[PDB]
Amino acid sequence: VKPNRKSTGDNSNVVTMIRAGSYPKVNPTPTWVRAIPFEVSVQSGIAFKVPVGSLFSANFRTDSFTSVTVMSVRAWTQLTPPVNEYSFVRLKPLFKTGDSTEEFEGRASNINTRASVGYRIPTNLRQNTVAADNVCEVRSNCRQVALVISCCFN
Amino acid sequence: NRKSTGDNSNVVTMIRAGSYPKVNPTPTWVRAIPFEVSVQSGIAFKVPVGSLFSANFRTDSFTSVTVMSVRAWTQLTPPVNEYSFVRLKPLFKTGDSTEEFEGRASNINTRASVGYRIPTNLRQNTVAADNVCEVRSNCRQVALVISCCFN
Amino acid sequence: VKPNRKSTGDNSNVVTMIRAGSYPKVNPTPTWVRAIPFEVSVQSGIAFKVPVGSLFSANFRTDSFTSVTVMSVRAWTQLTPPVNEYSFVRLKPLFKTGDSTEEFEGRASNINTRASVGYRIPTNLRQNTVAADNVCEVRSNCRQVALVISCCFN
Amino acid sequence: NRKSTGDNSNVVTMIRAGSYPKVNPTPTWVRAIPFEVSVQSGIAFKVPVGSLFSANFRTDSFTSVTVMSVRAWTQLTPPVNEYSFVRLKPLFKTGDSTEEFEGRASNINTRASVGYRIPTNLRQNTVAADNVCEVRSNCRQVALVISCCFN
Amino acid sequence: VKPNRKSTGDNSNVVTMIRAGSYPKVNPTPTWVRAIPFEVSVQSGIAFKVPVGSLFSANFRTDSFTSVTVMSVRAWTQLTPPVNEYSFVRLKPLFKTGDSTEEFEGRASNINTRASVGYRIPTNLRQNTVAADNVCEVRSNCRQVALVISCCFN
Amino acid sequence: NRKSTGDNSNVVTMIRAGSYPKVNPTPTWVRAIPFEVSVQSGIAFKVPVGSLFSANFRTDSFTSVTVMSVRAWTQLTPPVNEYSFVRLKPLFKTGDSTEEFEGRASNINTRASVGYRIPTNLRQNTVAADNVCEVRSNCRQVALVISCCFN
Amino acid sequence: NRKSTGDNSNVVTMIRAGSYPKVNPTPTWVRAIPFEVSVQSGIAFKVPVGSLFSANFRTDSFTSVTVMSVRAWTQLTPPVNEYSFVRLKPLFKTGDSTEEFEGRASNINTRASVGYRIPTNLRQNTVAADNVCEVRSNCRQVALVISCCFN
Amino acid sequence: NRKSTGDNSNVVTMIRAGSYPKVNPTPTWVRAIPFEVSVQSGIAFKVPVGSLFSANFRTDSFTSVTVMSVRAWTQLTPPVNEYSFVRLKPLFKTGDSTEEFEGRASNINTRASVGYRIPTNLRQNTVAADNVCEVRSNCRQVALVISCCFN
Amino acid sequence: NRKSTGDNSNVVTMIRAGSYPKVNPTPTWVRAIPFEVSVQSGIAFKVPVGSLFSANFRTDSFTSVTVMSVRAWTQLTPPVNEYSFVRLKPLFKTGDSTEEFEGRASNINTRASVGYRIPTNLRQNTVAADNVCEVRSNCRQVALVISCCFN
Ligand SMILES: [Br-]
Ligand SMILES: [Br-]
Ligand SMILES: [Br-]
Ligand SMILES: [Br-]
Ligand SMILES: [Br-]
Ligand SMILES: [Br-]
Ligand SMILES: [Br-]
Ligand SMILES: [Br-]
Ligand SMILES: [Br-]
Ligand SMILES: [Br-]
Ligand SMILES: [Br-]
Ligand SMILES: [Br-]
Ligand SMILES: [Br-]
Ligand SMILES: [Br-]
Ligand SMILES: [Br-]
Ligand SMILES: [Br-]
Ligand SMILES: [Br-]
Ligand SMILES: [Br-]
Ligand SMILES: [Br-]
Ligand SMILES: [Br-]
Ligand SMILES: [Br-]
Ligand SMILES: [Br-]
Ligand SMILES: [Br-]
Ligand SMILES: [Br-]
Ligand SMILES: [Br-]
Ligand SMILES: [Br-]
Ligand SMILES: [Br-]
Ligand SMILES: [Br-]
Ligand SMILES: [Br-]
Ligand SMILES: [Br-]
Ligand SMILES: [Br-]
Ligand SMILES: [Br-]
Ligand SMILES: [Br-]
Ligand SMILES: [Br-]
Ligand SMILES: [Br-]
Ligand SMILES: [Br-]
Ligand SMILES: [Br-]
Ligand SMILES: [Br-]
Ligand SMILES: [Br-]
Ligand SMILES: [Br-]
Ligand SMILES: [Br-]
Ligand SMILES: [Br-]
Ligand SMILES: [Br-]
Ligand SMILES: [Br-]
Ligand SMILES: [Br-]
Ligand SMILES: [Br-]
Ligand SMILES: [Br-]
Ligand SMILES: [Br-]
Ligand SMILES: [Br-]
Ligand SMILES: [Br-]
Ligand SMILES: [Br-]
Ligand SMILES: [Br-]
Ligand SMILES: [Br-]
Ligand SMILES: [Br-]
Ligand SMILES: [Br-]
Ligand SMILES: [Br-]
Ligand SMILES: [Br-]
Ligand SMILES: [Br-]
Ligand SMILES: [Br-]
Ligand SMILES: [Br-]
Ligand SMILES: [Br-]
Ligand SMILES: [Br-]
Ligand SMILES: [Br-]
Ligand SMILES: [Br-]
Ligand SMILES: [Br-]
Ligand SMILES: [Br-]
Ligand SMILES: [Br-]
Ligand SMILES: [Br-]
Ligand SMILES: [Br-]
Ligand SMILES: [Br-]
Ligand SMILES: [Br-]
Ligand SMILES: [Br-]
Ligand SMILES: [Br-]
Ligand SMILES: [Br-]
Ligand SMILES: [Br-]
Ligand SMILES: [Br-]
Ligand SMILES: [Br-]
Ligand SMILES: [Br-]
Ligand SMILES: [Br-]
Ligand SMILES: [Br-]
Ligand SMILES: [Br-]
Ligand SMILES: [Br-]
Ligand SMILES: [Br-]
Ligand SMILES: [Br-]
Ligand SMILES: [Br-]
Ligand SMILES: [Br-]
Ligand SMILES: [Br-]
Ligand SMILES: [Br-]
Ligand SMILES: [Br-]
Ligand SMILES: [Br-]
Ligand SMILES: [Br-]
Ligand SMILES: [Br-]
Ligand SMILES: [Br-]
Ligand SMILES: [Br-]
Ligand SMILES: [Br-]
Ligand SMILES: [Br-]
Ligand SMILES: [Br-]
Ligand SMILES: [Br-]
Ligand SMILES: [Br-]
Ligand SMILES: [Br-]
Ligand SMILES: [Br-]
Ligand SMILES: [Br-]
Ligand SMILES: [Br-]
Ligand SMILES: [Ca+2]
Ligand SMILES: [Ca+2]
Ligand SMILES: [Ca+2]
Ligand SMILES: [Mg+2]
Ligand SMILES: [Mg+2]
Ligand SMILES: [Mg+2]
Ligand SMILES: [Mg+2]
Ligand SMILES: [Mg+2]
Ligand SMILES: [Mg+2]
Ligand SMILES: [Mg+2]
Ligand SMILES: [Mg+2]
Ligand SMILES: [Mg+2]
Repeated sequence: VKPNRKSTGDNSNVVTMIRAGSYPKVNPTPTWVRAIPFEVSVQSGIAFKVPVGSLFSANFRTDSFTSVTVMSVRAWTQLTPPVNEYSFVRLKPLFKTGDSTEEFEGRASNINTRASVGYRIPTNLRQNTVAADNVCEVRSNCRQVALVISCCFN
Repeated sequence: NRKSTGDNSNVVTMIRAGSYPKVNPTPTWVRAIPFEVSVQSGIAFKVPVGSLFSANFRTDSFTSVTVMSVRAWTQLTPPVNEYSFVRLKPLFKTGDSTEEFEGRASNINTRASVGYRIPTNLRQNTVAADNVCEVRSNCRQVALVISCCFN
Repeated sequence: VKPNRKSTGDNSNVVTMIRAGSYPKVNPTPTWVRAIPFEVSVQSGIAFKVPVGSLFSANFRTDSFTSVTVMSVRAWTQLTPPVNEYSFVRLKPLFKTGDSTEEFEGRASNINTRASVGYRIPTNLRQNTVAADNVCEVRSNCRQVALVISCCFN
Repeated sequence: NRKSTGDNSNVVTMIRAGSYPKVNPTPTWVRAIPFEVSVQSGIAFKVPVGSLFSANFRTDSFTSVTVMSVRAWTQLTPPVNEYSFVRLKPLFKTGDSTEEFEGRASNINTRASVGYRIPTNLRQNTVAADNVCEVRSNCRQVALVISCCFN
Repeated sequence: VKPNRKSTGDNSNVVTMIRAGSYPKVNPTPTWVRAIPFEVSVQSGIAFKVPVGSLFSANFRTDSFTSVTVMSVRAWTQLTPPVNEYSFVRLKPLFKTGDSTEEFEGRASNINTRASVGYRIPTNLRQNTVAADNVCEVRSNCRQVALVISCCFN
Repeated sequence: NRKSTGDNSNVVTMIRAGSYPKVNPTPTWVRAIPFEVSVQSGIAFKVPVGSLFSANFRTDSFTSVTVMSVRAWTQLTPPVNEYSFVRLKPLFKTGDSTEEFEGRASNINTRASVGYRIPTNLRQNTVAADNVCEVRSNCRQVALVISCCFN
Repeated sequence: NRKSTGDNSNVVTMIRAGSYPKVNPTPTWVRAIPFEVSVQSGIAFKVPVGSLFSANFRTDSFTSVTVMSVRAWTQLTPPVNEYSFVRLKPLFKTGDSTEEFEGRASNINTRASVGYRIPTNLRQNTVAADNVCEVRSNCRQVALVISCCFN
Repeated sequence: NRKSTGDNSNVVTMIRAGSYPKVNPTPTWVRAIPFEVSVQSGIAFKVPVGSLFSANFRTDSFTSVTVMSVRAWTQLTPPVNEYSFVRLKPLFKTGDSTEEFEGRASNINTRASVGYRIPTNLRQNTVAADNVCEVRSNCRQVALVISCCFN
Repeated sequence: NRKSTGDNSNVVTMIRAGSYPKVNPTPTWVRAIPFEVSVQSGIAFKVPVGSLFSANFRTDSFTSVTVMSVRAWTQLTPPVNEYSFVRLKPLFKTGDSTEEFEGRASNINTRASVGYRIPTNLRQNTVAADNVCEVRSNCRQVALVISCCFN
């Protein structure tokens, strides 16, 4: 059928016609895979529950989502540790179907450096969580902790 | 930087994370936005870029977007005894176009469809006040699907 | 051991003996993978929640099941659209662990034709749902919508 | 007609469905039904096809079934000093059979087992009023497993 | 760098130095994959609900876990059947998201032998369960039933 | 003995189990236990095996453990103007060792690290009353990671 | 080209027969005949060949038979404390044998079995009046399976 | 070496031009010109070539044109009960043709289309006064697409 | 054939020794000896070889030693504002050297390190009274590691 006509082709500098056909399947409000960096405050000796509602905010463009499937969690000490000590952080995953008892701990080897640790959620436990829910318990000698949660907004 | 999929893992597994990586809380996003614009008979309508920024598309947190290509479809029936048709005239801040990319329907009961691509060199940002393209048609509304890149 | 005896062999027209052994593991009430076509009524501008209890009925032979793992959902406009308009349908999946916000929309390109759309549930979200639960919200300019839900009865 | 498995998808994904397919709300079903029938000493019992239709097997919504093959096992101990045994005589509407497929136990503490296949040419439907096969045995009950096709 | 020094090498009979580096990521309370054999009592004609709390006990070393992801379930008749009968056992899986209706039955071919049966949980249904929850309903002519549950403690 | 993974199964599936297998309700367990021990200046401390048995490590149900290898790290800052250091002296019931596996830090702001392996021939059990190794250091505490096998 | 059978017909076709063939309304027939015989403790029982001519076996229309092999199993439990056993002494019209082919059960609850082949050169017909073999055993009944040629 | 364009520049470079070339401010141009023409029922309409010279097409600066091919579609619905149809009779200054290249729609709601190629040896210029072809049809309007060479 | 060791023994075996060999109760020994030496600011310290003969190193039974290489690290923090540094001037009984092999830390919190090899032809014994090298540095203490041959 005289193969192709159109205008120019590939390496071009002008508008070119698109020979559309049938109206396609669309979606104005799709899903989105994201890594949300945010900080949380932590006292000494007390485990802070990281709420899922912190992922939902306009500071991440996600204030339009009402549910999230968490995949992995990573956390860095945000501040310096007490005098003479090396930073440290722990993570206990929490699941609406059953809270786990792990304390995935990572320590720093230099006092001036951040302590880092993180955990992966298996596929059979990636389920939606709402703002009211909590993702995990954080502990640390440091007063603030920076997280980077890899999750799927839908 | 040690993550896997397809694995047989049915429990949590520790990730040996190290240095705080480079992050971004407001990343960009390539989208194919759908929305409809009403039109009149024989009168052109300037589609304002400001319809791509809205909470109905999760984009009310953006102010500037790089349009890439437009595709238009008629949304309502055409006048009596007429076949549907729609025309697209690109519009750019640096100098409007005089093209009228027209597509007609070969069955009155069908939508008319057309689109145009914006070459790489003309892919600059546009804000809400700017325009995208003129849309003529004999059909009282028109449905668009604009592939773009929010930033 | 004189290989095989029996009667005839393969291309046969008479009863043939079966040299059974130990009573096997059985199951009088097994699982079943199905695609259940049913219609639902839809008003204009109002999202109708498709109840899971509609899959459970004797019209599908499934009135003997009390739970179902939904996999995918597909929907067609069952009636004609308003005057001058083209049919359209939307689907917002619902999950007991967290309702999603997608509006998977599919439109027709001919007024006389059905509009079609559908979505797939990932593996990590295939979990049982009971009659009381709902699968998704349907919207459309058409008054009835025909669905075909692929699911696993157990 | 675009569905996958094993995928790394952890969110819903749109399916580009088109024409309303061919459907069936009451499809067929191949089954291996288990049930037990009591028996007497030296007296044959005509297993009625109507035991395969019941809500205990999810089949009370069927009326006709294509039997394919029968397999029998004794369900209770045999008389004292005896070894278990069971006989199967096929029964068809078009003309009963005189076979007596017999299987015996070589250990008194074991079940006797036997079965028969129905060739393709004799695989017609049967309703509740019809019979399947005569079952003789010295054991007070008998357990069956009938591979069939409900329709 | 003069490749390796150390002491002896591989086939050795004395302590050897380990040239450690940075403090690693640790975990004092990890997960554990286990197969927990325990018995349950069963009446005649009555289905007994196997509680998840039976997996949590110091007799399995697991009295330190508060959640469990069940994978598969296997069960053997623990005692002899009534007079003149052959042992038998059934299993109906139970899920907090929706109880199933299967009756996976396995029978013995010798009266003096155990009847055995079991079922596998798909990946999409491996979710945590707490002590309060139940795994499945057991039936049998025998008064006791021995199970061996393959599960993942976390 | 018929179990699979990676399968497309989304419903329960029957397992054809047979004979009651060999079981064990209290199996063994290889572990890498972490804990910290305080230390003084110039004085050695005998790490008691009894710190590996505790509910904080899920091991309070064990009484005997086969140590395999020790690795030590300083847990607090060193004295002023000093670099961190730690020494490990293996201890065995059959005859203590006189080695002093020492590791120092090349940056005052860094931990000192060292470890030792126990050869196969010296891998016997140890109970709570036994000792593991002497730990010297200029740092007020020390953090250990003992690979072992509980039984 | 199809699913089942496929091209076959599926309706009748004509056969172009020729000359009238050779026929036989009363052919031979090779069988495995099952039947039991009572046995006294410490007495040998002469099995009659006329037990092979019976309508139970569809063979009441035969008067002769060519015996190939004799297999025997114990049919009832043995005396207390005793394991089952059975012996077979072959008998021929041309000269009786003296072998006592015996077999014993290793489990009191199991059948004792044995059998013997008759060689080609001893395979002649035997009428109802004849005897095939002598049976000795501690169980009262003994089941037999005889592969033979009815003619 | 990069992502988009890569090595290019990205800023201007100098061209080392030479002698002043041959130029043409007013070149030729090959086009596909779209336009409609009203048609009466049962009357043939002579299409004027001067419909190809218009600013709507950027061609008001041309006075001649070399026509290659003529394609026609029906633009309005047909009378009731009737299927659309259109006929094209070519016209040439050297001798008018007599072919009525016709086309019919198979669906009343669809356009009837047809067209004809003009061979090389009949491809001469045609001024506005000339005619290209006669159009007959049952629909009142008929849209045309003409591939031609403006010069 | 097994898991660990496997075939070995696992119990003692006999050795079929022969003539009485050549023995040496007091062999040589190659070592890396660690020890520190105090250093004054702006003064060179003569390291005595008699620091290599000590029971801390199991070498109190030696009287001579053949030095191969000398490596040095700073043991205490440098003055304020200053980066660590250390210099090594070799010394030999046949003629002292004049090289000041120096090394500097690039980070104030890090050790300054340097070392020098002694070539074969200068590797003779050295008694306790002798000196191995002169040390200069801004830190007060300086740790040494010397690869040498005790004999
Ligand atoms: Br271009
Ligand atoms: Br398109
Ligand atoms: Br599409
Ligand atoms: Br989508
Ligand atoms: Br991100
Ligand atoms: Br990241
Ligand atoms: Br605090
Ligand atoms: Br703490
Ligand atoms: Br702080
Ligand atoms: Br919580
Ligand atoms: Br603290
Ligand atoms: Br790696
Ligand atoms: Br696992
Ligand atoms: Br990382
Ligand atoms: Br990075
Ligand atoms: Br990344
Ligand atoms: Br980014
Ligand atoms: Br994107
Ligand atoms: Br999109
Ligand atoms: Br609107
Ligand atoms: Br118009
Ligand atoms: Br607007
Ligand atoms: Br610009
Ligand atoms: Br046959
Ligand atoms: Br079988
Ligand atoms: Br089986
Ligand atoms: Br099953
Ligand atoms: Br279906
Ligand atoms: Br389907
Ligand atoms: Br309505
Ligand atoms: Br609406
Ligand atoms: Br309607
Ligand atoms: Br809901
Ligand atoms: Br509406
Ligand atoms: Br495809
Ligand atoms: Br995903
Ligand atoms: Br489809
Ligand atoms: Br289809
Ligand atoms: Br299908
Ligand atoms: Br079907
Ligand atoms: Br089936
Ligand atoms: Br079945
Ligand atoms: Br019954
Ligand atoms: Br009987
Ligand atoms: Br009955
Ligand atoms: Br029939
Ligand atoms: Br060694
Ligand atoms: Br290490
Ligand atoms: Br690590
Ligand atoms: Br771990
Ligand atoms: Br285990
Ligand atoms: Br096991
Ligand atoms: Br009871
Ligand atoms: Br029961
Ligand atoms: Br009992
Ligand atoms: Br999964
Ligand atoms: Br329950
Ligand atoms: Br019972
Ligand atoms: Br296998
Ligand atoms: Br499945
Ligand atoms: Br098993
Ligand atoms: Br085993
Ligand atoms: Br195992
Ligand atoms: Br074990
Ligand atoms: Br282990
Ligand atoms: Br561990
Ligand atoms: Br402590
Ligand atoms: Br010290
Ligand atoms: Br202690
Ligand atoms: Br020992
Ligand atoms: Br023929
Ligand atoms: Br013939
Ligand atoms: Br014959
Ligand atoms: Br034959
Ligand atoms: Br036979
Ligand atoms: Br007797
Ligand atoms: Br006797
Ligand atoms: Br006797
Ligand atoms: Br007789
Ligand atoms: Br004789
Ligand atoms: Br012969
Ligand atoms: Br150039
Ligand atoms: Br030039
Ligand atoms: Br030119
Ligand atoms: Br051109
Ligand atoms: Br053109
Ligand atoms: Br007219
Ligand atoms: Br007309
Ligand atoms: Br006409
Ligand atoms: Br004109
Ligand atoms: Br003319
Ligand atoms: Br020409
Ligand atoms: Br030797
Ligand atoms: Br020797
Ligand atoms: Br020597
Ligand atoms: Br040596
Ligand atoms: Br050494
Ligand atoms: Br000084
Ligand atoms: Br100084
Ligand atoms: Br100096
Ligand atoms: Br000295
Ligand atoms: Br000298
Ligand atoms: Br030399
Ligand atoms: Ca938003
Ligand atoms: Ca039913
Ligand atoms: Ca414990
Ligand atoms: Mg570090
Ligand atoms: Mg339209
Ligand atoms: Mg369409
Ligand atoms: Mg029986
Ligand atoms: Mg058995
Ligand atoms: Mg330290
Ligand atoms: Mg017997
Ligand atoms: Mg027309
Ligand atoms: Mg220094």
